[PDB]
Amino acid sequence: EKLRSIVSVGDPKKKYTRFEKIGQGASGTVYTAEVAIKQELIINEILVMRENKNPNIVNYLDSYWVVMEYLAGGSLTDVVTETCMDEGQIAAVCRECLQALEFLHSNQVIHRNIKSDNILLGMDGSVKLTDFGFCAKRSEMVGTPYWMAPEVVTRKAYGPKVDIWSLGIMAIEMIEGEPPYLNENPLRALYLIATNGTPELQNPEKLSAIFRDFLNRCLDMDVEKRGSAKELLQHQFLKIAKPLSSLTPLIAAAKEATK
Ligand SMILES: O=C(c1ccc(Cl)cc1)c1c[nH]c2ncc(-c3cnn(C4CCNCC4)c3)cc12
Repeated sequence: EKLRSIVSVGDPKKKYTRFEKIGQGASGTVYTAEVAIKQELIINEILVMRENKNPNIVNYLDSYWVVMEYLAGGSLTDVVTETCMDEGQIAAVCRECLQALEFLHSNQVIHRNIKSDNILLGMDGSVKLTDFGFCAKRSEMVGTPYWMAPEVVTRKAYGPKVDIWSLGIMAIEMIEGEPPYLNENPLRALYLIATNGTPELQNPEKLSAIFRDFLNRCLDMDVEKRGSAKELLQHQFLKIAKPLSSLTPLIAAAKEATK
């Protein structure tokens, strides 16, 4: 009823052809057509994408199925799992991510599902945020276990800074290939986030002092003492960032590895 009155009219096979099933998710099934097409909470997802238009957010085009811009570079997931990123490369991705979060938070929107799987890359090195299926001071236990802030896990009145935590977990993936406790169960991971809070790196000695600082400001247990997207954009670590072209050899490596 509300849904039909938002979505455009017509057969979703009248405007688009060459349907090649690229991915599969719990949310739906992602196809390519160049555009990308997927097939109460579904209403919230569409409206959020329409009103919050930033170059650091995957551009929403139309609905009937959802139609978006196609980012040929793939997901940050293949880069974090198949390649080794240098600190400059990690800083470049973090800066673009905080630029997406800054824009969302300022416009009073919490993402709640920040992870590498929701980071799409352009063939030019562009870093863009997607999946607003979970977006919303707040009190519902929503997200992906391994990326959830402890206050979300423990069922406390959480805010926009929960996205800063998951970004800190996403920095761990960039370093190690996986979020902390990925070997464990999603349920075991939940107990571990609540009981341990700040996760440890397997090899912190390998990181620089600024990168160790940026990580501790993303993963601070005290919400007030944890950084905001505005605060972290001016961080020392973000100054060592590389141009976004430094990410295109990473994209080339992930394509070759996942073939
Ligand atoms: O998924 C959505 C999306 C759809 C609907 C909604 Cl409401 C939100 C988001 C994409 C939107 N624009 C995209 N641009 C590129 C890709 C992409 C490139 N490569 N790949 C991979 C190929 C191998 N299998 C794993 C995925 C996926 C995916 C999307």
